[PDB]
Amino acid sequence: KTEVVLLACGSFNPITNMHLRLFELAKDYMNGTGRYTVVKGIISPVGDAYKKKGLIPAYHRVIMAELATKNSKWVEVDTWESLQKEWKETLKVLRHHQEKLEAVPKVKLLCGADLLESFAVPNLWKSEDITQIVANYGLICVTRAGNDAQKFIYESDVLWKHRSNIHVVNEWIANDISSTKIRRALRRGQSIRYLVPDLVQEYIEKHNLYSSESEDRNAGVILAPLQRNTA
Amino acid sequence: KTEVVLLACGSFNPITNMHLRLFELAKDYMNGTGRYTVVKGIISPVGDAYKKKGLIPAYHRVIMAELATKNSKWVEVDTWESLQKEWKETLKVLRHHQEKLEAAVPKVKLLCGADLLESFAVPNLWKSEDITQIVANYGLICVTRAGNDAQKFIYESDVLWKHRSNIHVVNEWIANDISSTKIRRALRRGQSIRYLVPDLVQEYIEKHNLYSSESEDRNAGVILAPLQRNTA
Amino acid sequence: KTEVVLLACGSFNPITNMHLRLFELAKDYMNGTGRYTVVKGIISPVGDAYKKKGLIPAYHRVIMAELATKNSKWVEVDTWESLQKEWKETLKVLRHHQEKLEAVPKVKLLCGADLLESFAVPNLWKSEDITQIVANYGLICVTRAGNDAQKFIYESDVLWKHRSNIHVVNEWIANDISSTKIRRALRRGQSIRYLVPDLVQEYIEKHNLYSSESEDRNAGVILAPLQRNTA
Amino acid sequence: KTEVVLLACGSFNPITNMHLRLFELAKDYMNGTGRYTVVKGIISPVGDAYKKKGLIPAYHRVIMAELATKNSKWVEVDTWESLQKEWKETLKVLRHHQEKLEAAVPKVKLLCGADLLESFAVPNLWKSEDITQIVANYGLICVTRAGNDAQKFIYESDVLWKHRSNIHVVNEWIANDISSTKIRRALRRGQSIRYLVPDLVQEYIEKHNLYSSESEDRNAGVILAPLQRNTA
Amino acid sequence: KTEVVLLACGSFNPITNMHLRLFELAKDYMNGTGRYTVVKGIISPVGDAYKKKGLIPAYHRVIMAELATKNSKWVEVDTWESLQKEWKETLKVLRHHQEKLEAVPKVKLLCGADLLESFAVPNLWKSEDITQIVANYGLICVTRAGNDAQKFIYESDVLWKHRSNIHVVNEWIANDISSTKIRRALRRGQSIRYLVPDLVQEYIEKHNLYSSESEDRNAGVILAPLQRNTA
Amino acid sequence: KTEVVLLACGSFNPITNMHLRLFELAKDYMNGTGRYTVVKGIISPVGDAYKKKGLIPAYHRVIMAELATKNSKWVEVDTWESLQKEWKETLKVLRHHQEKLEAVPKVKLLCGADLLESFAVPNLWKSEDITQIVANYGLICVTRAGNDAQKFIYESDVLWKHRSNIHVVNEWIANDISSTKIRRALRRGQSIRYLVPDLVQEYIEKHNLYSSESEDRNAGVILAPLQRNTA
Ligand SMILES: NC(=O)c1ccc[n+]([C@@H]2O[C@H](COP(=O)([O-])OP(=O)(O)OC[C@H]3O[C@@H](n4cnc5c(N)ncnc54)[C@H](O)[C@@H]3O)[C@@H](O)[C@H]2O)c1
Ligand SMILES: NC(=O)c1ccc[n+]([C@@H]2O[C@H](COP(=O)([O-])OP(=O)(O)OC[C@H]3O[C@@H](n4cnc5c(N)ncnc54)[C@H](O)[C@@H]3O)[C@@H](O)[C@H]2O)c1
Ligand SMILES: NC(=O)c1ccc[n+]([C@@H]2O[C@H](COP(=O)([O-])OP(=O)(O)OC[C@H]3O[C@@H](n4cnc5c(N)ncnc54)[C@H](O)[C@@H]3O)[C@@H](O)[C@H]2O)c1
Ligand SMILES: NC(=O)c1ccc[n+]([C@@H]2O[C@H](COP(=O)([O-])OP(=O)(O)OC[C@H]3O[C@@H](n4cnc5c(N)ncnc54)[C@H](O)[C@@H]3O)[C@@H](O)[C@H]2O)c1
Ligand SMILES: NC(=O)c1ccc[n+]([C@@H]2O[C@H](COP(=O)([O-])OP(=O)(O)OC[C@H]3O[C@@H](n4cnc5c(N)ncnc54)[C@H](O)[C@@H]3O)[C@@H](O)[C@H]2O)c1
Ligand SMILES: NC(=O)c1ccc[n+]([C@@H]2O[C@H](COP(=O)([O-])OP(=O)(O)OC[C@H]3O[C@@H](n4cnc5c(N)ncnc54)[C@H](O)[C@@H]3O)[C@@H](O)[C@H]2O)c1
Ligand SMILES: [Xe]
Ligand SMILES: [Xe]
Ligand SMILES: [Xe]
Ligand SMILES: [Xe]
Ligand SMILES: [Xe]
Ligand SMILES: [Xe]
Ligand SMILES: [Xe]
Ligand SMILES: [Xe]
Ligand SMILES: [Xe]
Ligand SMILES: [Xe]
Ligand SMILES: [Xe]
Ligand SMILES: [Xe]
Ligand SMILES: [Xe]
Ligand SMILES: [Xe]
Ligand SMILES: [Xe]
Repeated sequence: KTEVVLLACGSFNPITNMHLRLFELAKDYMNGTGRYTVVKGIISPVGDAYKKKGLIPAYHRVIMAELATKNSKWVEVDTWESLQKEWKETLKVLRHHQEKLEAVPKVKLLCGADLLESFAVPNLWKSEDITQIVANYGLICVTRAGNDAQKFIYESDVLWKHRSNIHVVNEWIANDISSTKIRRALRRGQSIRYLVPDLVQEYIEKHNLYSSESEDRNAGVILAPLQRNTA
Repeated sequence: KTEVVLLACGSFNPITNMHLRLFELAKDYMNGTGRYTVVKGIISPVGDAYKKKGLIPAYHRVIMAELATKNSKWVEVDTWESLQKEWKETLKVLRHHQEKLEAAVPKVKLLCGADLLESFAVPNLWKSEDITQIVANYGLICVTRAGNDAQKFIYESDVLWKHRSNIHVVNEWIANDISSTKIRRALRRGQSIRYLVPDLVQEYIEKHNLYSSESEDRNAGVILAPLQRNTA
Repeated sequence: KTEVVLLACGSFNPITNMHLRLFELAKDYMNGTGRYTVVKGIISPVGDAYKKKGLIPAYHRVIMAELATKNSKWVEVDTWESLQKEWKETLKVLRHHQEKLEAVPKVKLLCGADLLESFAVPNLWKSEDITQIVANYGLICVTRAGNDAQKFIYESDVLWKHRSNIHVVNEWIANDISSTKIRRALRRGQSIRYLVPDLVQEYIEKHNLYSSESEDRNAGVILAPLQRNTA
Repeated sequence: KTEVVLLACGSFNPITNMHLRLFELAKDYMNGTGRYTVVKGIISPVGDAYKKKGLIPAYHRVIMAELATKNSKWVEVDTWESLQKEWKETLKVLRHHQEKLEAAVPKVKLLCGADLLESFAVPNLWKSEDITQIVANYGLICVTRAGNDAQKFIYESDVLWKHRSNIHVVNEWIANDISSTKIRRALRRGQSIRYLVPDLVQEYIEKHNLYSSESEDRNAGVILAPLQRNTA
Repeated sequence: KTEVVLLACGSFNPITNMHLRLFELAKDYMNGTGRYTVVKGIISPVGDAYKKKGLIPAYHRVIMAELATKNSKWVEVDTWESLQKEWKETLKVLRHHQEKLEAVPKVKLLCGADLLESFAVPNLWKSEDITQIVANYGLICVTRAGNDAQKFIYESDVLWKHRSNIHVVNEWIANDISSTKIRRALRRGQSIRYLVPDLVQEYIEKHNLYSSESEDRNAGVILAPLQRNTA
Repeated sequence: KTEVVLLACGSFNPITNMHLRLFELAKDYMNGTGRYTVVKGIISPVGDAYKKKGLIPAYHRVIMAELATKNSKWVEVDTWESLQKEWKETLKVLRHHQEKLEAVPKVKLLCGADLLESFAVPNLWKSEDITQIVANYGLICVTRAGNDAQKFIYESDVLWKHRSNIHVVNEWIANDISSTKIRRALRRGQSIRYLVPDLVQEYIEKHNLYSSESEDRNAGVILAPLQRNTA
């Protein structure tokens, strides 16, 4: 039994019952195989240097993530990436956490099908990064469209070559709570109770974090990866 | 502005984040129209006499229902229906809760999902005069991710179309079908249901080891009360 | 009860039973809610300055629309828009009619999901026009794809905000009869009997209205709204 | 070039613009093949003994069809079927018309939609030899918005496939689904059906209040003539 | 590395390129996992006592299967099952082959989604049988409807419990050369060249194997398993 | 009864069972109408000047095609195109074969829906060519998506006008053995047995024809037709 640490890189703008649900799913799955033992889950909010449209301050995303995991036994938040001045490629974030653990459980990227399929977006990922991520760390991709993910893997010689290191976990409970729809809801003043944890909902309301204004941040700006990989 | 009470009659076996979500959605919709003011939400678990397959004992359901709403300022649980000896037609439950409020009165509206609305078509499941009285004298607030289907269903029925002003279809754009069936199945397999139900409900289920192959077989082969009654 | 005037701006190239049907449905719906009284329907053909491809001359489209409503006891044609020298924004046509009335029924725009959704085409509609149209006048969107329309409304903050003034009318008897299909059938010599009013059909035949030639009109030209919100 | 007569057997309860289009489309298609010449169209309302649910008196349906075709240069109404005390099988109506033409003779083909074609699979509705003789000795011109389905249906039936040269599937690219059922529903609800049926038909219907809750109940609980007779 | 024998029970009425393809796919998948070595493939035609409608005599089906595998280096036909007088439960056919080997490679059932899904048909399979098959042997399900097969496994407690002994193999190159379609094609005189091995094709033509008559076989008769488990 | 010659122009990179099926289907269909007699089938591999990505040498494609039709009674391979130093438009290939016959059966282009639909790709086919192909020769289009091909025809005035020369043939036994998927399987060391003829699979295996390298042939080069028609 290989000891494993699930590392989820994402914006968590805001984290929702779905992001937490991701970790629960992956763990049951990996433990389920019998060849693994999930020892820890790490949430690592992206730094504001990412420049994603509508992205609020990493400070709030970390806090929410922390509040969301306050009662979680095995999942926690790591603020290293967010406190970085420069936007860090996910490969580097994976590396950092592997090297950290050697101061040995293997670190795997926890993600959804959107992330996996974004590999095809021109210039979004350095192709070597793709190879090294799946080759040297591996993905645990959770999804409600298991077949599209499986099809995407089958259509890429690189992903197919390292398929033993890419695990597609089916989500049979059609979870669709996206960050975007949560933000839309708040702007219109609708309830989001039961879509995010109580403390996260309470934290958000109290400070009216999301608004038309916030949704506008980085508007007109190129996504970090895109700028760096074209420049 | 009309004050209104949303009454959700269901099995809640078990209740999940989605049932709680149904109430939040319906209240936002109603208050948002500008002509209503939602004052209270009432969860009324069905009596064990319903005989639905896999239906665990009514008392546990009420508790999880109460646990899930312990921190709910406006939604509460009512045990009147579950305490009755014979299975209770939804129309009577609605009536009971309306008479009860008249003691300037708020109106009780049946809160439900599309499946319940559409079940009106199952032969011998609902007495036709009951449907008529429900939509005419109380009304339905139907939450669902299949809006056209609910609208179509209503459109295909003369009685529903006729009382269409008393039937409100509320769209759930943030789909999340956390159904009881899938929760029960996850539990039978020792999978986590954390974040699918409120923490206290999860824990309650844990401790009492509520769901299993055994519980799921309850009533196996027994005809559903309504069907049994309405056919006799 | 609020009196209302249904106004439909469009090309009507050519008007079909579908357009007339649109008015009947919107009227039934608005009078059905119990809180409106539809006192009139107005068809306003777009001027040739619109420059849409295949658009035949305005006078032909006005006459056909007039022939079509000759036997309507409540729907009529208004030629203001079509007589202006420069193409006119729909907000301007709505405003013209609302004022002409105040010389009071409320003018509401009658349209299909199509136009509703063109609100998203880059540079087709000025964002303030949309806000003013939905907030100050109103929209009655008649369509077969009700969920698509509802969804479109849900996905936009302005529309959602003024949703109380937007009405989606389900067309349960799915009819299509698009102008494009009618011109296509005419080019092929196929029968359009029962798809348009006999008088319109007879006129189309008398003047041999539609052909490959007519179809090339404004070929290459940039649609007025676009030329204007760009240029 | 083979001269053809398009015969449409149906309830026409009531006739709508869709039934008229049907003839237009089929005529264009047959003439467009370069191998046929459509000389006449025939609308044949079914007699009351068919016993279909909601079927109003035959005499009215006949009058509506005549009103509907008053301005048609080539489609006409035949009452033979409406005057039969015992419901007649479509194969018999086809034979009746062909024998009539015989009195260089045009061939009678059945004009219908996908619904009638696929109804061939309903248990007991059509005697198997009837299906065989109709497709082998007369022919079908099936108009539909679902061409692949109709082809699939044909492909899945040894008899249909065998005689596929006599079954013409005609694509309806301008979708039209003005069903009689949706027309009656509209009328019961006091909705406008203008532009969905010809003006004279709408006017006749409105003048005599032909469609209502009561008319819709006609023959409720009764078994459709073909089914009763083929199960006897 | 576990050695495995893929056993496929079926009617093979007639066998086709797709049944052969099934074995190739399963083999590539199982060997590809890096923890299996497929040492043999076994085609076990069903006996005539099965009474399935349209089912021609076993001797013709066995012979066609041998002609089909004459040129296979690893797939062969086993006639045991078909030589029995009473129709044999698939679990028994499996137990048989496993014991015959123990005279050790593990035998697994090779099948398509249909068979897997027919596990839900009332009275078709004894539930103890379903449990012993997946628990004691294994199922390699090859299919175009991967997610459906997966959903079906997810919806059954028995199958889910032993999911580790069940492998859904995706068939990215869609094939649907069903026997039913082959028979239908033969009845109408259509070519089946390139859908079945040339020798099978030649055999079918020489003995005029399929027709309306043959299709009538067992018409009205109750399929053996239903008869048994029911009476 | 008009005699007809089926001419399939294509890359055949490599030829598969599906291309062979195309001929069987088309022939059963045309002879089935009762008004045509299919006298011959011609497979015509494109020349290397076509420059399609992943196209291996013409000599090999021609050999695989010869190997595949060795035992065919009526389908042969014509090498004219493969020997052209300049890529030839399909209209010319049709004209080459038609005059050759006039040295009288009519040659018709056999193809699938992809090819037919490619008629709409900007600059791929000269409009006059499309016209002449369907006006003067004819297309027999075999496909799993008949309505899509029928709709494509209905939406084009030229195709519709000569619809009597375009025969859509339904493929009820769904088969999608694309060359792209065959090459994918080969690069991955997967079996392609029973998807292509035995001799073809053996020739491919013996020469390692398909690989990552072969797949890069012509990368970045513009397809002959596009280059020529844009120039
Ligand atoms: N290294 C690179 O080149 C590169 C390029 C682009 C992005 N990235 C990284 O990718 C991340 C982008 O994250 P994001 O903006 O989408 O974060 P997010 O907050 O939207 O989502 C976090 C994770 O949840 C998954 N997810 C979302 N909805 C889901 C659902 N319903 N079911 C299952 N999974 C679901 C997402 O696919 C993702 O893996 C960042 O960490 C970024 O740095 C890296
Ligand atoms: N009076 C009668 O004749 C009659 C006949 C049948 C049933 N009933 C009543 O109907 C109820 C049946 O309840 P049940 O067994 O389905 O309860 P349930 O616990 O499964 O569901 C509770 C409610 O949740 C809604 N819901 C579930 N998933 C949803 C989703 N994804 N989106 C939106 N809404 C969703 C359901 O429609 C229902 O209204 C009982 O109270 C019963 O007594 C009455
Ligand atoms: N003010 C602006 O910025 C702006 C920009 C673009 C367009 N416009 C206006 O929009 C109009 C464009 O009209 P068009 O060319 O599409 O007119 P049209 O003749 O094609 O159609 C007229 C109306 O019918 C509706 N319709 C058509 N088929 C329908 C169906 N099956 N169901 C329901 N509705 C259906 C259309 O959506 C539209 O509202 C013009 O008046 C133009 O000036 C205004
Ligand atoms: N001989 C027999 O055994 C047998 C058995 C059953 C029915 N029938 C005959 O079938 C007829 C039943 O007619 P009905 O009740 O359905 O009549 P109807 O008035 O509803 O329909 C008339 C025709 O319109 C076609 N149609 C409907 N919608 C269409 C659309 N959108 N596009 C194209 N075509 C469309 C229908 O398929 C039908 O052929 C009667 O003549 C009856 O006697 C005969
Ligand atoms: N033990 C029991 O209770 C029980 C009950 C019913 C059936 N059975 C057994 O099941 C078998 C039934 O076989 P059949 O008549 O369906 O066999 P078949 O000849 O049609 O097919 C043989 C195999 O091919 C698979 N297959 C067919 N087309 C496929 C495709 N396109 N993709 C992938 N796989 C495909 C089928 O699922 C099957 O496993 C018999 O051996 C029978 O005895 C056992
Ligand atoms: N004259 C011109 O302007 C012009 C322009 C482009 C292409 N072309 C010609 O078109 C051909 C292009 O061939 P290709 O590279 O696509 O050939 P290919 O080898 O991929 O396939 C050959 C044929 O098989 C058909 N086919 C493939 N999969 C099928 C399936 N599942 N079902 C049914 N049919 C199927 C294709 O549609 C095609 O007609 C060449 O001959 C080329 O010269 C001519
Ligand atoms: Xe999730
Ligand atoms: Xe609920
Ligand atoms: Xe919900
Ligand atoms: Xe309109
Ligand atoms: Xe319409
Ligand atoms: Xe007029
Ligand atoms: Xe918008
Ligand atoms: Xe029609
Ligand atoms: Xe009669
Ligand atoms: Xe049939
Ligand atoms: Xe297969
Ligand atoms: Xe198989
Ligand atoms: Xe094919
Ligand atoms: Xe060449
Ligand atoms: Xe085209």
